[PDB]
Amino acid sequence: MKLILTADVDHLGSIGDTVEVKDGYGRNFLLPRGLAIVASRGAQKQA
RNA sequence: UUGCACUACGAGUAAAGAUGCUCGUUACGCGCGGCAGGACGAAAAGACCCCGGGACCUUCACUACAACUUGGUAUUGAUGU
Repeated sequence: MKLILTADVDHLGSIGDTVEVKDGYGRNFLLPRGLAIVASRGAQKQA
């Protein structure tokens, strides 16, 4: 699943390349950091 | 407690231990005080024995489950050799 970063991280990468999260490592780590989104209407606001 | 009733004894007979059957013997009728041999005395659908049901108990019986433990996957992530 691709998603929409805010800061460059050694797993996720840039903002908008190809996201390969580990299934929980996002909402327990990333989404508290305010650096990642579970994509709902984000594949075009990313643009 | 109670099927009766005017409820003898013997030797027998009978479900094998007779107040009631048989053959005899012995007893006027009723009553009150005693004993307690019998009435398979009363009580208590024998406690024992055996059959049938149940009960609880045990366990190198049966099958379950609890509980204790084993891993599998979800919550469970990163970076690294």
